[PDB]
Amino acid sequence: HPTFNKITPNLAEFAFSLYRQLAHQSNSTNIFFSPVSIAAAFAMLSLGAKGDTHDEILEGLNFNLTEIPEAQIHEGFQELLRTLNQPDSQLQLTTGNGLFLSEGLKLVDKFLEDVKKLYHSEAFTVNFGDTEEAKKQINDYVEKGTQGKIVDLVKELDRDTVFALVNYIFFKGKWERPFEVKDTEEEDFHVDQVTTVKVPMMKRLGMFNIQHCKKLSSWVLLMKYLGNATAIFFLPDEGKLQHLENELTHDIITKFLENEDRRSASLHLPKLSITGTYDLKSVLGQLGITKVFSNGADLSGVTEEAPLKLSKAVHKAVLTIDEKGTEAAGAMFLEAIPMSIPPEVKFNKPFVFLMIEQNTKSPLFMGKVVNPTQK
Repeated sequence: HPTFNKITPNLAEFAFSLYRQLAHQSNSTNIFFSPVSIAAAFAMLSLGAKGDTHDEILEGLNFNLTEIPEAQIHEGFQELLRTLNQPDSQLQLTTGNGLFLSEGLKLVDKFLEDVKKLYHSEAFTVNFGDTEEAKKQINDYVEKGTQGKIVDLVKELDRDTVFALVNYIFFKGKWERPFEVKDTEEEDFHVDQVTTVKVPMMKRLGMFNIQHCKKLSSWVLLMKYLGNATAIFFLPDEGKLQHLENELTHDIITKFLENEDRRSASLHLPKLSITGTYDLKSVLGQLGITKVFSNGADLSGVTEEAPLKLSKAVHKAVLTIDEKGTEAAGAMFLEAIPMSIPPEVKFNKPFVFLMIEQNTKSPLFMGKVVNPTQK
């Protein structure tokens, strides 16, 4: 049952979609979005809205309902809900289709025995007359759930809001063959020639799967996590955005993410903890999930009474990786860390990255560190 197959390509190709719809509306905001809280909570709603509805939901979510059957796509995720959700080992995490309804409805207990069975989607009741104990329940649940990483996100609320959303997350990562928190010294990573920095870097000399392809033309780094996830790094040439950002494919990565070779040049690295909150109502329109949060439709194909609409969806993907580990260095690699081959990996210039999945090929977080004043 390679269930993930039907969704793994037709979703990774979705990553580049919303990446350049930020790297389209900006040259200022730091990117840390989860091609998961989006492509999921807006396809996991191929249950709680039917007809011409999820012909915007999982119609937009790359999958082509003529190429691949809907009802034969709902486990592709419960193997991204049980392959990448089953009580972890190292990776852990805490994303969650929190969900947020109004006290006043009736919904479908069976639609609920669809989204909850498979996507687990946690459902409950909450009056929106008084718009604070919905907060004393939402960003409370991105605190009650996120183990405290999206401890805000919600600042305002309306006195109606029924079919709202939640996808909190308490990531996890480290290195099996680690880093030295003691090579770590804050050094010059530089953004613009206006934002020339003095970033809190790190250091080491592994035998890194680092290439410098003509394809995308940059620094293609690879790192090994602690629980079957294979981080990726990248690092632009000299005026780079596009070519990569633009001519980047699934395949571009398939064959970087594939191999397992050697090297030995000097790794530089500014610190990771760049959080990044993104609301779906704001970009999913120009994208295409129009009438889904519209003034009215068949969102009452999850209830029937009081003509439901979509309140909103959000994702403050929190980063939880940087240098921790165990196999250490000890001594041999305590010099063998600033042991460049001739070059370096001076992460002194604004790059991108991503997180693939050894139990799939899932992009947990795509990005492009702009400048750590925003992290």
